[PDB]
Amino acid sequence: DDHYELIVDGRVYYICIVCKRSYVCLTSLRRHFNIHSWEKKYPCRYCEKVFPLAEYRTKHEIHHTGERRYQCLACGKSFINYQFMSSHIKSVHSQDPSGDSKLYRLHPCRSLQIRQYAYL
DNA sequence: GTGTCACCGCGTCTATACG
DNA sequence: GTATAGACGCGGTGACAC
Ligand SMILES: [Zn+2]
Ligand SMILES: [Zn+2]
Ligand SMILES: [Zn+2]
Repeated sequence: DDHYELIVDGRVYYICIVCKRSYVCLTSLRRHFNIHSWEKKYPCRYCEKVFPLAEYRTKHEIHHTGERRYQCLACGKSFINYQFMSSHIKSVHSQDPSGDSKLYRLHPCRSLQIRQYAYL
């Protein structure tokens, strides 16, 4: 439980006492600070292998599962994550997923128990 | 030098606290 | 019912591992 604040013309920043990275949101600092702290543990439910960040465990765990939640809408081809989905659409369809319109679908996560977004 | 993926702003979910 | 906290899922780019 420590960090320090830094104020530049209005904007407040939060600096990590250990490694001194900056953060616009205290939330993000707390989440990061664990890398040092290890106050919380996020063990994989499939191997004895532990993560310092919830989300780090999640992508690891979807990986065990093989679920392919990202679907290219141009051709139906599915993918395990954003990164591979985006490489596909860019290199095969010469389009940018972040650009302007929806080129993919992100299916709800069905293969394990995580939070489920009412918009997904 | 540069292509890949770790990192963090952002937002939306759940939980506690009302009165 | 709203308010505020705490947790963490998601995108997607630029820092840095190769
Ligand atoms: Zn740090
Ligand atoms: Zn595992
Ligand atoms: Zn496609």
